Amino acid sequence: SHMFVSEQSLNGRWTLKFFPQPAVPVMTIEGAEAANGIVVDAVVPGNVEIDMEAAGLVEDPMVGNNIYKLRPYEGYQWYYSRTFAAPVVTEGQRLVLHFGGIDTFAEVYVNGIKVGSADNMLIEHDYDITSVVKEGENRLDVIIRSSVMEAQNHFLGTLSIGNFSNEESAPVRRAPSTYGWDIMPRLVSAGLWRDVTLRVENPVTIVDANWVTLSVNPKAREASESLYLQTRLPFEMHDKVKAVITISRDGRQILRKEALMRKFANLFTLNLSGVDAWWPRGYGEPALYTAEVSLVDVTSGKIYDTKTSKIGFRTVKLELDEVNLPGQPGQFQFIINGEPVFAKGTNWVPLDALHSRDASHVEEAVQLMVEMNCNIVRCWGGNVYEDTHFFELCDKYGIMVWQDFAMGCGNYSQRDNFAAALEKEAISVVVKLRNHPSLILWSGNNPNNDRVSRQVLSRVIYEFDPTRPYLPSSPGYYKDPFYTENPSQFVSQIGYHGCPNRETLERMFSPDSVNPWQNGVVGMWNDEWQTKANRIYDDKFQGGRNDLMTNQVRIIFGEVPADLDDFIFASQSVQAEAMKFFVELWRGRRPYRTGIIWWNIRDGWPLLSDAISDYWGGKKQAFYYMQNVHHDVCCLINPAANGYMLKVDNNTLKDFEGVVEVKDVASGKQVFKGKFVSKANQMSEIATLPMQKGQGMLVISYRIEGNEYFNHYLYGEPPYKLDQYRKWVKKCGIYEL
Amino acid sequence: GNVYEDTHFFELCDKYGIMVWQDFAMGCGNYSQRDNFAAALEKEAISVVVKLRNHPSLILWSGNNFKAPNNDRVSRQVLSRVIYEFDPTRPYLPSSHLWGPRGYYKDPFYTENPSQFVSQIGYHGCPNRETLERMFSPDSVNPWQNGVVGMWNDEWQTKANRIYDDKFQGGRNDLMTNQVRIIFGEVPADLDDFIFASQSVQAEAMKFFVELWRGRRPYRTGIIWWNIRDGWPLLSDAISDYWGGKKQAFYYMQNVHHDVCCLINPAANGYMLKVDNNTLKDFEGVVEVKDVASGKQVFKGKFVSKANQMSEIATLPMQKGQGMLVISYRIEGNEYFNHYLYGEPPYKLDQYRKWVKKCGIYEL
Repeated sequence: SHMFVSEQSLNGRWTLKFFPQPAVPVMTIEGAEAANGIVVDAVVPGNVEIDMEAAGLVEDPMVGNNIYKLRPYEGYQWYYSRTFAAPVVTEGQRLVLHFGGIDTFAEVYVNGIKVGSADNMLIEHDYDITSVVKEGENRLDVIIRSSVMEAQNHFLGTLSIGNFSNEESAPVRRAPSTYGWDIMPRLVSAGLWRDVTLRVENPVTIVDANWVTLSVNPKAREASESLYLQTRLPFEMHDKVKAVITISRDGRQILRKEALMRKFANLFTLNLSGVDAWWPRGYGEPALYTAEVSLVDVTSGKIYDTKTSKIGFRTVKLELDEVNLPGQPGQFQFIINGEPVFAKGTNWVPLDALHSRDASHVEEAVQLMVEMNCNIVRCWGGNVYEDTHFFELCDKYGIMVWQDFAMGCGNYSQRDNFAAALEKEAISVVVKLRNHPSLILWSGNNPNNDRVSRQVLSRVIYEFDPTRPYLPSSPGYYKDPFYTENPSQFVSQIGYHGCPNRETLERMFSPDSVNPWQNGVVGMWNDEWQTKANRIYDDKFQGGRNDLMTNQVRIIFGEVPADLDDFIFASQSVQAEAMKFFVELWRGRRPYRTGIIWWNIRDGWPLLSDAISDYWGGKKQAFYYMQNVHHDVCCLINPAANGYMLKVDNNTLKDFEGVVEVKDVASGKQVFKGKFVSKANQMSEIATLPMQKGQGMLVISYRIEGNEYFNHYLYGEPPYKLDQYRKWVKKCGIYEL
Repeated sequence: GNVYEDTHFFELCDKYGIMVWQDFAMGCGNYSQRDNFAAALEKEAISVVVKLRNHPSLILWSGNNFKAPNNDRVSRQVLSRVIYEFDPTRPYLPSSHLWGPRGYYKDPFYTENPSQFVSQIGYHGCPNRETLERMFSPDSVNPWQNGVVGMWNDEWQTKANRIYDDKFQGGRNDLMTNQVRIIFGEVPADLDDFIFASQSVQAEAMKFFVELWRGRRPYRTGIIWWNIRDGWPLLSDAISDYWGGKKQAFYYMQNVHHDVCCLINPAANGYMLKVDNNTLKDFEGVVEVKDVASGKQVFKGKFVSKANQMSEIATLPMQKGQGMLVISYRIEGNEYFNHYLYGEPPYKLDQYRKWVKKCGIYEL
C-alpha cells in the first residue's frame, strides 16, 4: 500500500507486432516498424501465445501435441506498443515507469528515447522518465528479443553442459522450467507478464521500510520490532519532515511514534506490549499487525508518502546437527519463536507455463494448502519468484515459505559477469520479500567452491536479511529401503506417479487418444500420452517416464487393468498409499525426523505427473489420503520388526487426550482400543499391535475433544487383488471411489 | 573516526619514539560488501600504506570494529590484501564496551577483566574553569539550570556533544554526576567544588587503571587509555581540553607513567607495594611510604627493580579507616612521588581535599 501521489495503470490493450529475428537482433524503433512482421491485439499483463491464440494464430497448447507447434516462435521478436497520457508533475516530483515483469531481453523506449535495457524476467524494472516525457500523448515501445538466441553469446563450462537444466537456461536469468522440464512443458514465451504502471513520487518519498523482529515473548504478549527506514529527503526538507509509525490491528492502535527526520536513513527501535506472535499452522495463530510509516510536513501537515504493510512478530532460527552426519544436508530443524516445529508441506512448482496467468491461480492454489493443512511450502528454483500477494496469503494462513533462488540443478558460471547479474537479482528479491513473516529460509540449491552458492548469494543475505538462515545446499516399491532408510531428518520426499481424474483426461487428450494404450496393447502409450508425460522435444519413442505408472500398479496390484476407469483407480491408489506411508513414516519417527516436504500439490500444465491434483483443480485420490495424515493430531500405524506400532503425533503446543479404536475392516474384529495422552510437539507410542494374518486393512477411529477422525493402514505384502482393495476402501468408509 | 594525519605527525613520533597504532578510517558500524565500496577502499588503503610504510614509529594497521562476524569483506579481505602486497613488515589486526559500567572504577568488570592489552578506557572530568567561561555564554557558565543541581542547561547539553539540537535533558552529561555520587556521596552545588569533584574522580579512576595494569605484568601487555586531548571545546572524558587546560588526571597519570614507578595495588587482606620497569636497564632505590592523615610510617626499605618486569616489594598492612598513603621513592639521586587512596566509597569531598594537600604532589 505504497501511497504514491499518483499511480496510473498502463495495463490493457496494447499493439503486438512479432516477426522472426534476423542475424543481428532488432533493437531500435526504426528497425521494428520496418521489419516485415505480423500485428495482432495484445493484452498486458499477458503472454504472447495468449494474444496469438486469440485471433486464431495458434491452437490451444494445453491439448494434445499442440504444444510443439509453438517451436518456431522461440526465435521470434515481439514489439509491444502503446500510447499513454502523461500526468502533471510539480517541480521536484519524479515520474517512474514501473514494470512488474518483462520476459526477458528487451529495450524500453519512451517518446523515441531509450529509457532502459532489460535482461531479467524475475525482478521488477523501474525507469525515471521525467526528462523524456512530454505533455499529452506519449508513445511507449518495448522491443523484446529471442531469449534462446541470447544463450549463444556466452561460452558455457563443462559443468553447465549436460544437466537436467537446458544449456540455454544457464547464461540467462530466466526461470529454468520455461526451457522445459519433466513436470512443466517447454514454453520460453515472452511478453510483459506483470503489471505496468506510472508512478508520481514526491521529492520527499520513502525508498524502503524494512521491518525486523528482534525478539518476541509469546507469553506476556511482548515483542521488539525494528524499522530500517531509508528515505529520499532534500536537504531543505531536513528537520522539517517527521516520520509517523503506526502499528494497529483490527482498527485498534497498538503503537504510534513520531520522530523528526534529521537524516535520510534512520533506525527506530520499538518495544511493544500487548501483541501476539506469528505462528505457523498448528503451533498457534498467524497474528498479523498492520504497520504504517508516513513522511509528513511538521508545519503544513501534508503527507508526502505513506507505506503500509502487514507484519508478524516472529523469530526464525535453523538449528544444525553436528552429531548425526555433521555437515550432510538434511540434518537441521526449524525453530520458530523458540519452539522446534515439525514441517509438513509441499513443494511449489509453477502455476502456469504462461506465467501471466499465475496471479489468477494463487488464490485457489493457496487454498489447496489450507485444506491440506501445510505449515510450510518450498518455492522451487525453477518457478519464477512469486509476487507479494502469494506471500500475503501465506502470512494470512500461517504457511511458512522456503524460497530457492531461481538456479537450475546443474552447476553455473564462476566468472564475474554472471555473478554481477545474480547479485542484482538477489538484492531485488530479498529487499522485496524480507518483510513477510511467512518466509523463513533462503536456499541456493546446488563441491563447496561455487561462487554463486557460497559467496554471491550469501553476501547478499549477509547485508540485507541477517534475520533469516541461508542454506547453500539443497536436493519401485514404496517400502523399499531406498525410502525407509533415508538418512535425512528434513526430507524432500520424491513423489509417485498418478493418473489424473477421468474428466481431465477427456479434456487434455483428443477423443481418439483418451484411451492410453495405442493399438489396444496394454503397456504401450499413444503419442499424446507420451507428450503429456512431458517430452520437452518432439522425439518419437516408446515408454520412458510413463512406464512408472504401470510399474507401480504392477508391483502393488499384480497386473495393470485394461479398463481406463480401473487403471485410474489403480494408479491413484498406489500413489495414495505411497504418499500416506511416507508422511506416516516421518511423523512416526520423531523426534529424530524434523520435517517432510512432499512433491507436489498442484501441476502448472495439463500433464500426467507425480502430483496429487492437476492443473484444472482435479484432486486425485492421493489428495484425500494425505489430508488424514496431515492433521494437527493424527493417529497412524507404522511397520515394526516383529509386528506393527500404533502411534500418535502432535504438531501443536497443546496437550490432548482421546481414545483410539483399531479394528480389521474385513473381519470386523477389534485389534486394539484404549485411551491415549498425546503430549504436545512430540510423537507418543500407544501400543504394539499383533501381526494380523494374510492381507487386509485396519481402520483407525480416534476421537479428540468430541471430534471423530479417521485413518487406516494396509497390512500384508504385495501383490493385492484390485477389486479386493476397492472392497476394503469402501468398507472403511473414509474415502470414496 | 579521525583523518589520516600528515607526514609531519609521524615524523614527530619517529623523533620522540612514540609507536603508532593506525586504525583504518571506519567507525563503529559494519560497511558495504559490494564491489563499488571495496574498490574505493583499496585505492585509499594503498595510498595511505605506501605513504606511511617508511616511518619506524608505525607498528600495526587495524580495520576497527542478536542474529549470530568474520565474514566482513573489507576488514578480512580488501584491507588484508593491501597489507599483504604493500606492507608485509607490520602486522594487520582484523578488528579492535571496554568501558562497561561507567560507575565505580573498582567494579569487578574492571578489576577482573581477562584482557592483556586494553585499548579503550576513560572516565569523565569537568574541564577547567577558564575553559568553561570561554566556551559557554555568561548566563550558562553555571551548569545547573534554574539552580537545580543535577539538571544541565541547554548549552551544557550541547557541549556534551548533541549531534542534533534535540531538546533532551540528561544523557552523556549524567556520567559526570553519577561518578561524583558514587565516589563522594553527593554532587557539590558550588562550581569550583564540582570541578574539583569530577576531575578527582577522573584522576583516581585513570590512575587506578594504569596501576592495576602495570602492577600485574607480564600477563598485562599494555594499556591504551582514552583521549589525552580534545579536538573541540567540549565537556568530555579527556584529561586536557582543546585550549590546553590540563585537568587533574593529566598530572596523576604523569606520575604513574614514569620509566620506573612505585605503586600500590589492592590485595586480599591488605595492600601490596610494587615497582614497574619499562626499560632494558636494572635500577636500585629506596621507597618510604607513610599515612598522610597521621604521619605514621607504614613501610620503608630498599628495592631492586629488574629491567622489563614488575617486582613486588612487600605487603602492606590493611589500614582501618579512610585516608591516603603518600609514596616517596628515590632512584639514582632523584625523588619521585605517587599516592594511594584506601578505604571504601563514599568519601567526604573536603576531606579528600585535605589529604591531597598533605601529599604535596598536586595543586588545587
